Amino acid sequence: MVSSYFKGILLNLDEERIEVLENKGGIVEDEFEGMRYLRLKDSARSLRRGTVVFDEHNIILGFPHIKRVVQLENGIRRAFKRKPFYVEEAVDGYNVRVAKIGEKILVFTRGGFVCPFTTERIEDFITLDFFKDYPNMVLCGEMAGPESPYLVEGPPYVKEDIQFFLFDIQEKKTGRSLPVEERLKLAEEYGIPSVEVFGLYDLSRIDELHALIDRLTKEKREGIVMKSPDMKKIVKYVTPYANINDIKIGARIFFDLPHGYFMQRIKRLAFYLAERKIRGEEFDEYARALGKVLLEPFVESIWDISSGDDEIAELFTVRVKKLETAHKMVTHFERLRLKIHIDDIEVLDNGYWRITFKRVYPDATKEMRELWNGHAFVD
Amino acid sequence: MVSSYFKGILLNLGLDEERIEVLENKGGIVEDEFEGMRYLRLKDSARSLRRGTVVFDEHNIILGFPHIKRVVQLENGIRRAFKRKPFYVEEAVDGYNVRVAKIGEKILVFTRGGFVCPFTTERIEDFITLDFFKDYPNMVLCGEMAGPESPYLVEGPPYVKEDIQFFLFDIQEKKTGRSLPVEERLKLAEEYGIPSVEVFGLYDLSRIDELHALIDRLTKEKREGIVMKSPDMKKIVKYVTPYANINDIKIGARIFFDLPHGYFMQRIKRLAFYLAERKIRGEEFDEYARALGKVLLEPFVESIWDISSGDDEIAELFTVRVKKLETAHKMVTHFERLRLKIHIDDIEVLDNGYWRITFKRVYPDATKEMRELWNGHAFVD
Ligand SMILES: [Mg+2]
Ligand SMILES: [Mg+2]
Ligand SMILES: [Mg+2]
Ligand SMILES: [Mg+2]
Ligand SMILES: [Mg+2]
Ligand SMILES: [Mg+2]
Ligand SMILES: [Mg+2]
Ligand code: NA
Repeated sequence: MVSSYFKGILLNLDEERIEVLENKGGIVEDEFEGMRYLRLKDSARSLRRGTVVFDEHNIILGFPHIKRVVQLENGIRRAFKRKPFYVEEAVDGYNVRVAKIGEKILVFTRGGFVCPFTTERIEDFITLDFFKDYPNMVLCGEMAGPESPYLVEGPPYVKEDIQFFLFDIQEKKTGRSLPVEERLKLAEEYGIPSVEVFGLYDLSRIDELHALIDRLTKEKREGIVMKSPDMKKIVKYVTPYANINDIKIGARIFFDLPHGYFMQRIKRLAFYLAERKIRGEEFDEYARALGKVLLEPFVESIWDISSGDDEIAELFTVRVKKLETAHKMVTHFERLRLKIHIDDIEVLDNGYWRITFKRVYPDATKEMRELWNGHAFVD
Repeated sequence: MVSSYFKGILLNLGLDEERIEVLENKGGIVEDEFEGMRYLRLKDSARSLRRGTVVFDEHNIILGFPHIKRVVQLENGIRRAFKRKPFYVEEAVDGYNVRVAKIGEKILVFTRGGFVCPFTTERIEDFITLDFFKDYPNMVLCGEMAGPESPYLVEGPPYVKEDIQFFLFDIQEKKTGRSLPVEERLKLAEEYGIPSVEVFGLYDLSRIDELHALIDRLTKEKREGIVMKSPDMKKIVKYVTPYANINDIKIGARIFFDLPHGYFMQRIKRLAFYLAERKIRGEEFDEYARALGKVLLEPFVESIWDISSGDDEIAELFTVRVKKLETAHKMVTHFERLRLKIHIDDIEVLDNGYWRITFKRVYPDATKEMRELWNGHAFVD
């Protein structure tokens, strides 16, 4: 199942813990272009989910999602008291870790898969000089834009294709984050595209941070991430737009979504309205918007499945340099248990191929259609 | 830890000792007692014997029965359940389920889980006459307790102006659980003066337009909806109004946390399917969108405002009427057994001699979650 070599590296840093992992599928061997690696599908003490192991040194730790606060002022007071913290952009994208492994630059998704799309086009997004000088470091960033393989939308100021946004630089094996100041100096030196840095703030400037959130909401942007200078304390606060747009997109599918998906966003909206003491007409605008994004996409999908045999679907586009990359993506999508096929192809004026993928949602379609056709259930 | 006497009754019903023992081990069957009478309660279902079944002796087995399945699409729900055959349409009443039976020389009232309800048992003779059990000791009256002064619900049907009322919806045989045909049940309710759910009439798929009109009237009257039953009571489905769904959200949003899994999602789904079936669009649709957002956010934001000031917990106040003060204290004890945090907040005597008890239920887990979030606690999704 798993080589004794990988099990051995795991011993460094129970043999039955390894074995239960091996048996349950918590650790699995994988391979990319001949390079074999171990992927941690489940977290094992210090080693988080998404950790990948190629050898003793090439260990790329997974890292978790950033904790959210739903109440900005008290969230800051709890996390930072009155000490300063950096405020950076939260970007609506998917997480990647970029590392040099052997002579190759590989890009890993959150779960620890080598992403064939982002890996092939990595030199379009970043320069490789960084890894010549820092081969033991991992660039952690968001891939975001309107032509994404994993998200239907993204930041509004990315007008085409997709872009990388650095938000952390971590050491291999330890996972240690560089202090903010050092990471920002490295990004400037090596021309690594970065999340926007809004500045250094503290609890006393909460009014300025509320004003920033209001601007970001109007600009249809995701929100902010707050970081101690030493990167040891990090919390995220997202805009009302992020929560409402999330519901709008998810309501098309509705069923078979993550547990609490809509609840979590309703809660973040309520706490924003409570904290900011929004009332009257402004409050009514938000209530109207929440009702529309829960119901309109959902009802439109019901009309879709009521009038034919086609499945609920999402269309998305990406750009690739080689057609073979599109077929490698289809294979990778299938491994992720996603039902995606190539729906359309065009060649761009710059020589890139624009691939239109279509993802269908068979389980949500089936549950929706059964309910439309009168299936009866208890709550 | 279940007696051999009770275990044997189950065996006599064909149940296996390995199932019985596995049930004993998980807690699927537990012994309970009311006023000295010991019985077995099925907290989990055992093959033929559903959850909430209670066993006092060989004859006094009162089967539990599940919630009635809902359809979210009325026309296709009818076609699937009944095809074009006729079915009775009765009111769904927003209340709590009870089973009323004669056990020995006592009339006992059971809630859905198989607990004897101290409140409803004490006041049963206010709601129904006991003549029925003199003639039919082997039958179980199944109904809803509903009204503005309920121990378990904060609201109820708008035409019940005070106190609480019983609404018969089924008559079942002991041990077998067999439901009497609709026509037989209605004849018995008339003969014995048993208060009943409203029967709107006999309908079929071809009359779908009249049923949509009925739902429209019931929504404007702030009523729960309809229950559709084959004459033989073997096929039963329920369809609730937009009001039932919107009001459920409004009430629940005050608490928000620690509610049943999918509570709000289930109701958003029922509104969407109603809007789709009825092809509501434009301004009419916007009115429902405005209403859904208001009932999700306004009660929730109001509770956040509440917990942001002071140390008081999210609470609901409700009243009941009792004949004896001792019944109120038995209710507090019973509420605690159910893991509910309820105390007596106020008491008054009515001009007719009843005691009106005001209970206060507090929600400590929902309060704590909401307060921690207000105070900046950080979590992943
Ligand atoms: Mg897109
Ligand atoms: Mg988003
Ligand atoms: Mg999102
Ligand atoms: Mg009440
Ligand atoms: Mg209800
Ligand atoms: Mg209700
Ligand atoms: Mg208060
Ligand atoms: Na269609």
